Amino acid sequence: AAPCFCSGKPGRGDLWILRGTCPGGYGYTSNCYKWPNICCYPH
Repeated sequence: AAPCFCSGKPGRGDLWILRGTCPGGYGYTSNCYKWPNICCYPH
């Protein structure tokens, strides 16, 4: 997914869209949000 970096975490984040939420069960738990979209961690 996107090499989008996040706040507090260098490296990358998966770029998700204006979902304000990530699929809880695909593997995420930790995520950063920047409306109107989101990039999801761990990564």
